[PDB]
Amino acid sequence: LYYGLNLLIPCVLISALALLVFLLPADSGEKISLGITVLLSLTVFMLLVAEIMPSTSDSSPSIAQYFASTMIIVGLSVVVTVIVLQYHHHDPDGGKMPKWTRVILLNWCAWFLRMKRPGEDKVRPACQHKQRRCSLASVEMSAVAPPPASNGNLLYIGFRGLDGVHCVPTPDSGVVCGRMACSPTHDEHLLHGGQPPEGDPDLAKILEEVRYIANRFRCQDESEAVCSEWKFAACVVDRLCLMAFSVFTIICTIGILMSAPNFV
Amino acid sequence: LYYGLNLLIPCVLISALALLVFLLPADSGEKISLGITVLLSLTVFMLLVAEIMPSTSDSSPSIAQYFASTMIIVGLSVVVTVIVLQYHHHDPDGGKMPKWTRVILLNWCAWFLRMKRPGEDKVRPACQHKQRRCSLASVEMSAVAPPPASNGNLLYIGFRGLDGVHCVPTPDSGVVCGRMACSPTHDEHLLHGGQPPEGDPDLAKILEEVRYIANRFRCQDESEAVCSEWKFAACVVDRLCLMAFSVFTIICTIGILMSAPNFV
Amino acid sequence: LYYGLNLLIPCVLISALALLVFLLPADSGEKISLGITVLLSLTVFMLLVAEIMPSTSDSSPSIAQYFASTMIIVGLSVVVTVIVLQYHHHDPDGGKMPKWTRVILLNWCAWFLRMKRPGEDKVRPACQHKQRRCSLASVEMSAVAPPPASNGNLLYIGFRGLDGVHCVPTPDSGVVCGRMACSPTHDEHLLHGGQPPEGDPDLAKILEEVRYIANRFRCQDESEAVCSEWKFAACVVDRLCLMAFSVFTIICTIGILMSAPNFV
Amino acid sequence: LYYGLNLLIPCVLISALALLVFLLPADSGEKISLGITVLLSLTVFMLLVAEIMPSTSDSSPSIAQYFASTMIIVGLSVVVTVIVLQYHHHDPDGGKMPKWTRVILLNWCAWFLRMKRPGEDKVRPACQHKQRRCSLASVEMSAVAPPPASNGNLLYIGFRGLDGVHCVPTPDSGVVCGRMACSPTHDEHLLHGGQPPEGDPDLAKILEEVRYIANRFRCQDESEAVCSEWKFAACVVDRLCLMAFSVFTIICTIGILMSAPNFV
Amino acid sequence: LYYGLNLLIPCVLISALALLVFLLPADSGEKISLGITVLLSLTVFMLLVAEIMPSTSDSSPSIAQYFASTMIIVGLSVVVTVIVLQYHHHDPDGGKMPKWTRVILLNWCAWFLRMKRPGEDKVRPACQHKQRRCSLASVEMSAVAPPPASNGNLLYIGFRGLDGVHCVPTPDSGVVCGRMACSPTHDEHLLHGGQPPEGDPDLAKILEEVRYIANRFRCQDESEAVCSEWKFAACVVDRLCLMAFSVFTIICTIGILMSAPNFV
Ligand SMILES: CC[C@H](C)[C@H]1O[C@]2(CC[C@@H]1C)C[C@@H]1C[C@@H](C/C=C(\C)[C@@H](O[C@H]3C[C@H](OC)[C@@H](O[C@H]4C[C@H](OC)[C@@H](O)[C@H](C)O4)[C@H](C)O3)[C@@H](C)/C=C/C=C3\CO[C@@H]4[C@H](O)C(C)=C[C@@H](C(=O)O1)[C@]34O)O2
Ligand SMILES: CC[C@H](C)[C@H]1O[C@]2(CC[C@@H]1C)C[C@@H]1C[C@@H](C/C=C(\C)[C@@H](O[C@H]3C[C@H](OC)[C@@H](O[C@H]4C[C@H](OC)[C@@H](O)[C@H](C)O4)[C@H](C)O3)[C@@H](C)/C=C/C=C3\CO[C@@H]4[C@H](O)C(C)=C[C@@H](C(=O)O1)[C@]34O)O2
Ligand SMILES: CC[C@H](C)[C@H]1O[C@]2(CC[C@@H]1C)C[C@@H]1C[C@@H](C/C=C(\C)[C@@H](O[C@H]3C[C@H](OC)[C@@H](O[C@H]4C[C@H](OC)[C@@H](O)[C@H](C)O4)[C@H](C)O3)[C@@H](C)/C=C/C=C3\CO[C@@H]4[C@H](O)C(C)=C[C@@H](C(=O)O1)[C@]34O)O2
Ligand SMILES: CC[C@H](C)[C@H]1O[C@]2(CC[C@@H]1C)C[C@@H]1C[C@@H](C/C=C(\C)[C@@H](O[C@H]3C[C@H](OC)[C@@H](O[C@H]4C[C@H](OC)[C@@H](O)[C@H](C)O4)[C@H](C)O3)[C@@H](C)/C=C/C=C3\CO[C@@H]4[C@H](O)C(C)=C[C@@H](C(=O)O1)[C@]34O)O2
Ligand SMILES: CC[C@H](C)[C@H]1O[C@]2(CC[C@@H]1C)C[C@@H]1C[C@@H](C/C=C(\C)[C@@H](O[C@H]3C[C@H](OC)[C@@H](O[C@H]4C[C@H](OC)[C@@H](O)[C@H](C)O4)[C@H](C)O3)[C@@H](C)/C=C/C=C3\CO[C@@H]4[C@H](O)C(C)=C[C@@H](C(=O)O1)[C@]34O)O2
Repeated sequence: LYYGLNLLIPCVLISALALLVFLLPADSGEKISLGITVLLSLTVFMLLVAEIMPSTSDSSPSIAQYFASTMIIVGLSVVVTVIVLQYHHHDPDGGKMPKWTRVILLNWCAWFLRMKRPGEDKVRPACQHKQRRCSLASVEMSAVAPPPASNGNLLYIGFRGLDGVHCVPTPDSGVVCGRMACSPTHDEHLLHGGQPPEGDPDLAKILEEVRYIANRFRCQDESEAVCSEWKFAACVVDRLCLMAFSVFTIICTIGILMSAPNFV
Repeated sequence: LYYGLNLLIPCVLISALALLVFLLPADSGEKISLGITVLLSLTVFMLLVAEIMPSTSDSSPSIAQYFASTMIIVGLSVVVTVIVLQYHHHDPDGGKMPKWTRVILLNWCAWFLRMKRPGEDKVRPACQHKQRRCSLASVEMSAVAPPPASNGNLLYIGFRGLDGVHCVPTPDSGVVCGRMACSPTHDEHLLHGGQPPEGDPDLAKILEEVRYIANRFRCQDESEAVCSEWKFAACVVDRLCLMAFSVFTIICTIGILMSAPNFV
Repeated sequence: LYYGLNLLIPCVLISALALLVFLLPADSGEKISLGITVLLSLTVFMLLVAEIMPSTSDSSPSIAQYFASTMIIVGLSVVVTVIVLQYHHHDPDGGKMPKWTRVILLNWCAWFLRMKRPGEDKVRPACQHKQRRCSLASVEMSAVAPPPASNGNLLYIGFRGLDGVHCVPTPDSGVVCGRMACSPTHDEHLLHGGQPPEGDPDLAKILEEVRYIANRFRCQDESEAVCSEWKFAACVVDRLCLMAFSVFTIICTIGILMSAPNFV
Repeated sequence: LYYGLNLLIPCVLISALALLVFLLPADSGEKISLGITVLLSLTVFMLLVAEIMPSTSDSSPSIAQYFASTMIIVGLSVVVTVIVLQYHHHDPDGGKMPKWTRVILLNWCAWFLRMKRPGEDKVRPACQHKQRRCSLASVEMSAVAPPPASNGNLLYIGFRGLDGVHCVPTPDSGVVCGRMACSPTHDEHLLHGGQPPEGDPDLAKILEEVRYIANRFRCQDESEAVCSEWKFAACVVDRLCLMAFSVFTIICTIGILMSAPNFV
Repeated sequence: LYYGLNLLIPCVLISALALLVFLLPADSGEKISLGITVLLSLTVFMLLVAEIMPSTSDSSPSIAQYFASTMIIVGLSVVVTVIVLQYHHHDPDGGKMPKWTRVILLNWCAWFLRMKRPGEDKVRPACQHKQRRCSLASVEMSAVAPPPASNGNLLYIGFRGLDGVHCVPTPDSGVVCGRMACSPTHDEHLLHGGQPPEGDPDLAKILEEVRYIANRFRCQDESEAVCSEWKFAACVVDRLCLMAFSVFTIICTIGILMSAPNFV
């Protein structure tokens, strides 16, 4: 098959090259460029088949259907990568502003490690002991702090006190002025050798400027987390479309091997 | 319709792909690249129709008119994205320097949440109570501070005092030297245990350098606001042209379905 | 005119699209990309006219002359944008190193607000009063400080003292040690309660490191001014060529409307 | 050989140009752009050979196979450069997340200076003296610190103490409170002239903010090391494929010079 | 000459456009993009000449030789710009790691101002006085500091002391403890009014963190010097190839004007 080895083989190769675009990180600035070349290569080989196809009036050759399916996968791949830029900015005038989908996306992003589907939800250790039970710590519906861990749960309790123990220690523990744990024990006359405890009020003003500089850097780290939160929502879309297009790509290959004996 | 399923179908798909360019944020550096490919793909199919069209002398086929309208939408899409770069820089030698349009653009940008048109101006809660009334706070024509809020109104009063209460507290409240609210009560002999209140004049000099570093970082945050202000003015242009070109795109599709029975 | 409404029309549109390149800021990194597409689109339509033109031996059709003029404007537009990168770097091994043209460019850049040509030099307020007179302040040929203003003249006197009043106050004003203006009045025994005026020599060392960090940030702001100075010299080149190419573009359009009745 | 000097010559030149892509650093953002042009040029020359090849039904000319090998080398070069972006991000949702290959890659990266293969493992100084012997310092399997050196071994012991001598000096050396080496010799009454050793508790708070700013900058240097660690793993892939494709390129060239006498 | 004014003219124009690539700074990120378009435009015109050239078996027209020289100049221009990226990173796994050429390149870079060739070495002031003589200061082969100047020689002596006078003042000048030049004159009892000279040991710890932050910024300035050092080595390559290709371009133009009367 001269036409089956120079025109059908590139059809699956072009679609297969688009699958790599769905396995790349959302932070890649050159990802959109790669997807453009895939669509460009399809048009180069599409013109050759146009001349072969007879110029009829209402009889559309079945070869055009195969190219349409391939173009949709390649065309949608570029659009999918373009949508990634919206998440990185989410501008009020344009982007993924509606939050009704962000909550759903966040749950899907956290399902990558433990998918709710039977593929991973059921294929995992299971027992009737306390390892799979529930308690007050696990159920945070009543404003219960999550179990401390190294994944970021400790930081949410300490750093993100939210007018809590970190900022305002409402519980009267009696440690600041009732214990010698690096603090005076109700010692109201603890002077700095006859001078006020603070050697210079100017130091407090310097701390405000220094703290603001440190606070601005802290916001930069938090800004990256916000960008990372949108980054995760951008990679799942590529992964979600990778599986959806995988079935379509397989179907197209099957159709070619199944329709050739009847037409070709 | 052999030519209708291979040449007319991409005509509306190419114009539809340009609509996504109008829904992207102005901060996307690769937005211009996406629009270039849309125009490039139109030229590939335009050459094929040229051979089909008879080489006449003064009889212009109606098919060329459709391509002109399609190219205008695609061509203007790239131009619109190019204009976005002007707002991000607004260089004195080139860009949107004239401010007579900036004021109008600012009002339009703020209308996204509450459009002045009947679509959103009239479709909203309305009552004759004080919720829809006016007072001194709402009317800021007489240099009246706006109602404090979390949207940035509090910062304009406190941080942006403009030689006001923050910088020069003209009102004689008698708190700095007439109250014990973290300040002496007319205590001119409040010495630091016999020493001057300031332990070292060098600390003040350090504060000036530290404050300048913090001030420079503050200007960077304000610079982003200026860029954000121009960013909003850039996204509205894309959104404004999206609706304008939507009607034209629909008209072109209607014309094809209405002119084919008479010509095709 | 089948070929006049399909081939001649894009000829002036392609040249008009290059005019937008000359109205963009010099800081746009994607400006060069836009100019490339303009030249690429001209080649697509150029090949079509090649077949139409008879393959003669020494008879060059007049249509080729129009394409040469159009390509020069489009070709020079890309080169002009390429030259912009040289100003942003001005590397010793390559760029606009010779300063004999920088001085002339600086004067031209400052003429944008008040052009020396009669278009703006003569069209402006004029009177015989002191508003248009000259004095010592205006004439800075004898090392006279310019009149203080908010455009940056005050900063050149204060911040850029250059071993002047800011750094070395040569005039014996008798204020530091002869007035109570935030300084001792010749009080050589003004001790810090029996201790040296400086509470710790280590604070001076910290100031040097803090000052260096602040000084480095100051140089970054000055570096932007140097880039801005080259940025202005880059935008004038685009603006200068915009007017020059505007006349050529008009001439080409006139020639087509004037040569067609004799040839076409 | 009219077709050998116009079509066969560029075949090896196109593949040779792809070798430079594998010799570029992984931090180059324009590396992917260079590889795109190489594939684009191959397609331009491939269309010319299509017309020459007779349009048979099932007799595929052997020239097609030669182009397939060249396309694989050029096609895979772009894919290899695309994979580099995955290492720079290694996002959890996409990239080189599995660490089972990272350990192997790290060993390969360190083999560049001293390859385990006989080419460099055997071609090097060898002796039976202590220079090639092993001891406790060389064998770090029992948590033995590596021999201090300037390659980064000293920093791993001092800076990266990991609750060791740098942080918690468990060994009772008796130097802090038992020696005059810039510390008191069990002097519990060493007061600051009657005042506490610390002149102001506010200084400790300032150090925490200053230390955090310095610590954040330290993490930036460590972040570059992590990026450099992935950078090394990205360059070896280019180098690893450079040798593999070199043999294939040589084979393709030999085939042309060996098959031409039988076919051409 | 119908083909001489339509096909030969762009041949020299395409090669001339590549000369601008060799006059651009090495820091231009879009320099590689410009060179790609030059090669792309050559292929458009190359295909047209292919049809004109008769399809012979072993008779290669001389027109192909002219295109080969043009393609080499244009092809090498892109490669030269690609090599620039290698110098900016010089990764151990890829780049200009061998230093045997860096020393030679450094000497060539410094020859731009005063070329060793007779063009500039001989065309310059020359006299037998001490201006062109040599002394100990000029000859630094015996670890002699170079004459201090504003070109960067003073900083190498003071800032880059290398355990010298800046760090360890070995010469016993007797100024720190033997002169009143801002230091005690052997005054071992110079206390801070009865207190230790240092008011707080915590200030020393703060200086270490502040110094590290300043030191890191100093390394960034030194990092740019390393990049600038590689930048100079990258611009000379472009300049070196500019002169080499200038002769070849002139030869190609001469050949066309010399071979046309015999062939054309
Ligand atoms: C695995 C294929 C994918 C697409 C891979 O292709 C690559 C790598 C990338 C993909 C992963 C590239 C590809 C070559 C393939 C490897 C294949 C071959 C070298 C040859 O074919 C094989 C398989 C083929 O049977 C599928 C088989 O025919 C038999 C069995 C069939 O019954 C199942 C039967 O009907 C048939 C009658 O007899 C055949 C004998 O032998 C070779 C024939 C294919 C060459 C294809 C290239 C030649 O010019 C083309 C052009 O330049 C283009 C644009 C892409 C090239 C390409 O795409 O080249 C190209 O189309 O690898
Ligand atoms: C919603 C359509 C848009 C264009 C979508 O297109 C895509 C996705 C993107 C758009 C959202 C891509 C498109 C396919 C379409 C889906 C359509 C089909 C698979 C087929 O058509 C449908 C609809 C069509 O009736 C509009 C209908 O005809 C009937 C009803 C008509 O009366 C209303 C009547 O007159 C007519 C006589 O009988 C038909 C039977 O069935 C299929 C025929 C279309 C194939 C088109 C592709 C084939 O090679 C082309 C080439 O490669 C190119 C450059 C783009 C491709 C494409 O553009 O492919 C391509 O042109 O989806
Ligand atoms: C204002 C024109 C500029 C170029 C603008 O063009 C755009 C916007 C961009 C520019 C600012 C794009 C352009 C359409 C125009 C608007 C014009 C029309 C829709 C029609 O034309 C008008 C004007 C024309 O008279 C100049 C007039 O003819 C009359 C008067 C003449 O005497 C002065 C006389 O001699 C003549 C015999 O009868 C005509 C009847 O009606 C429409 C007919 C033009 C179609 C455009 C062409 C179709 O495919 C061409 C090309 O393959 C491509 C890539 C794009 C098209 C285009 O270029 O589309 C294209 O070239 O707007
Ligand atoms: C200085 C030339 C360089 C290439 C410059 O070209 C540009 C600017 C860039 C370069 C610096 C661009 C160029 C135009 C030139 C300026 C030249 C003209 C407007 C005309 O030509 C002149 C010179 C020519 O004699 C060299 C002369 O012929 C005479 C003397 C010859 O004896 C020496 C003799 O043999 C001959 C028989 O009669 C001629 C009469 O008059 C104009 C006629 C040239 C048209 C240009 C061509 C038209 O489409 C071509 C190509 O498809 C394309 C893409 C661009 C065009 C171009 O290349 O346009 C193109 O190739 O400027
Ligand atoms: C080292 C070659 C590589 C490809 C280098 O090519 C470059 C530089 C880049 C590579 C490193 C580019 C190349 C030219 C070559 C230098 C070669 C020549 C100027 C000529 O050829 C040589 C070698 C050739 O023998 C291999 C030899 O034939 C002999 C010996 C053969 O027996 C071994 C025997 O069978 C045969 C019958 O008689 C020949 C006489 O003399 C010249 C003839 C080739 C020119 C080719 C160019 C001309 O238009 C072409 C077009 O534009 C294209 C797309 C690429 C060009 C190119 O590719 O140009 C081009 O195809 O250098």
